[PDB]
Order: sequence, then structure tokens, then C-alpha cells
Amino acid sequence: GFKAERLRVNLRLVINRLKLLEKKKTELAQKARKEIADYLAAGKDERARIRVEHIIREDYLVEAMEILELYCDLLLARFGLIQSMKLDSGLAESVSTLIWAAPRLQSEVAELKIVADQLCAKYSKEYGKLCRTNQIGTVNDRLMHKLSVEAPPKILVERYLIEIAKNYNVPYEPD
Amino acid sequence: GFKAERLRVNLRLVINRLKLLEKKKTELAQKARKEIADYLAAGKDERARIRVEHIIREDYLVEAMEILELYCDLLLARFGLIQSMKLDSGLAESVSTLIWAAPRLQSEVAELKIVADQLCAKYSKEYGKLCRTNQIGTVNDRLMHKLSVEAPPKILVERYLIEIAKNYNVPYEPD
Repeated sequence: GFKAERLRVNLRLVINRLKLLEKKKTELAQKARKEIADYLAAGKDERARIRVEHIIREDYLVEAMEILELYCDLLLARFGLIQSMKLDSGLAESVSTLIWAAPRLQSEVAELKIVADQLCAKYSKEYGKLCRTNQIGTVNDRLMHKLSVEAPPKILVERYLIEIAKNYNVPYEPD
Repeated sequence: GFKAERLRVNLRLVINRLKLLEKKKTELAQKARKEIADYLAAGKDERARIRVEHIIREDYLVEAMEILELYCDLLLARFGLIQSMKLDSGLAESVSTLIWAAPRLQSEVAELKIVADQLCAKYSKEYGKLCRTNQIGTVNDRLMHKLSVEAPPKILVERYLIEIAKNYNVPYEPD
């Protein structure tokens, strides 16, 4: 049961929700950068080294919500193309990536579920699973990576620490 | 002709030079983000899309100078280990990456040449070329990538544009 109005409404609600969360998480991460500055000055460098990984995860998550927002923007911008026919290859990445990211992020942005669901209804649930587990190969690599909750590289962490150190004028201790 | 004092002196001069350039390039990039905000408001979005790639290159370069600075920090911190014996595997990445990055960056940081040269003198010029063309496989992947002057991904550019748009409160036009 594909409803074209249902899709646009929720695509819109998603943009609004992303905008909000991006702003929130950027604030939360900024206070966390300050908290780490306190550890680095203390310090407390093994604690800074462990905690700064949360900041790396938050920042990636913000960038991921941005990319999603872009994809909602580009879908709404070419919403005529959506319906119909019938999928345009120019919107392939946008549609696939949104179906992919939905299960992961519907924890915070609920409407993202409806967006993926409606996109499925328009292009079949066969297309649905080809995306959700990237078998179709159109889902954005950099976006998936930002949502890949694995371990951050040593140098990225170091880096985060030397930048916080420079910003807040605290001393930095190498590893 | 390895001189241990020559190495530390230049390792130190490099840190000072990196610190300076990082600060400069961050300033230059900030004005460039403002210039693009003007295009986005204009706009002028195909011009913004082309010019914002310079900002992406500058930011990567800054992150690369940071990583280098870290490696100079960690070399100086374990300078006893350097001389001698004789190379410690804990300092392998730091030494290799610095020898690697030197030819690329001695355009701006001249002393980086002497640092690589002295590091070569301590560990042979055979080790020198194993690094300069990453045959040794210890040179840092993320650092090389940041100095890889290739084309930025579509989504990274978009992204840069949507962030500048959000920051400077200008409208954003999708692709």
C-alpha cells in the first residue's frame, strides 16, 4: 500500500528529526570535548583515550544523519520521478541507503521506518532486502562505515586528543 | 653521518612549523567556508560545489600535519630508544611514515627533510626507499590517504556544503 503523500510527509518529518538530533549530538559532543580537556590537563590520559572514542562515535553519527538528510532532500527534490515510473538510477543510492539505514536508526528517528516502508511498497520488498543487506551494491559505503560501530583507529584517537589539547590549550601526552 | 642532536633539533623545528601551518591553514579554510556560504546564498551552487573541494583538501592536509606532529612527539618522547639500538617496532610506524611524508611535504616544512635524512642515516637508505614507496607496509594508511591528492567523493562534498549551509544559515540546494 504505497501512499505518495505518506512518503513525502515522513520524508519531511525525518528531515526535521535529523536536524534536531544533529544539533543535540553536536552540543553533547562539545561538552564531551571540554570534559576530555579536563582529563588531559589532569591527566588522566588513559581515561581521555578511552572516553574520546565516544566523541568519535558521536561525530560519525552526526555526519551519517547529515548524509541521510541529504538523501531525503534529493528524494523530495525529484519527487515527481518517484511516482512514476514505476526507479531512476540517479535516485538509486538515495533510496537504497535510506532503506539500509532505517533498521539501524529507527531507534531515534521513528519516521525513517515509514520512509523505508513506503520506498519498499513502491519498489517491492525484494528490493527491500537487497538494500538492508547491501546485495544491490548501491548503498553508500561512507555512510555504512559511519554507522559501523567498530573500534576507532589508534591514530584517529590521537588526533582527537591532540586537537582537543590544541583547542583548549591543555598539554598533550603521546602514547 | 647520523647526528643524534641534529635529529632532535629538527624534530623540534618540524613540530614548531607544523603547529604554525596547521593554525594558518585552519584560518584560511575558515574564510573559505565563509566565501562558500556567500555562494550558497547567491547561489551559485555549481561554483560552491567546485570550490568546496579546496576546503576538503586543506582540512585533510591539516589532519595530516597533526598526525606528523604526533609522530615527532612520540619519537622525541622515546628518543633514548632511537640511539640505540642500533629500530624498535613500537616506533616503526612513526619513523616509516615520517620518511614517507618528507618528499611530499618538504615544500612547506623544510626541516622534515633533515628528519627523514637523519632517520635514514640511523637505519640505512635501504630502509629509506622501503618507506618512501610503502614496501615496508608500516607507513600509516590514513595519513597517506589524507595526502592522496585525488578527487573527493560526491557525498563528502555534500556534506561539506550542507554543513556550511547549516553553520552560516544559508539555503542548501541538493544535486
